[PDB]
Amino acid sequence: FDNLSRQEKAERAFLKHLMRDKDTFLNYYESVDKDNFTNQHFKYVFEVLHDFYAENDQYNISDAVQYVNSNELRETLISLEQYNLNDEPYENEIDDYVNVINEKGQETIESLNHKLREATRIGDVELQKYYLQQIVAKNKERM
Repeated sequence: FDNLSRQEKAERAFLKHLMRDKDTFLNYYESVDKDNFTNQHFKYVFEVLHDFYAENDQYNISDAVQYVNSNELRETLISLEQYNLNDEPYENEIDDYVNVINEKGQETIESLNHKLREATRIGDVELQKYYLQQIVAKNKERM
């Protein structure tokens, strides 16, 4: 079964995050399932990025471009880089990323409320989202 899931779309999209912030590489690497979730995509990303991590660590387009014969999910990655975080709010990154991967639980439509409110709970427009949290109230009222 080729089960390239939406969670991998989150992998792919998370990598659009500015590659300066290699801490984010290591953070996403260890926060995720190294055991089962390790994708060939993830293997290649981890491996190359770790190689630079070992000496001088900034990963570029150029690297994936050297890969333009090979690992063409690298083209997909380049395609993500071509896609702009300009037209996207940065909440498309961490919020959606967490939401997509963590929705893969027992989280139903309303349980999505819990996590949305919880992710934003870091110091978001939560006055607005307090109202959203009324919707979240329905979620926690599911029981």
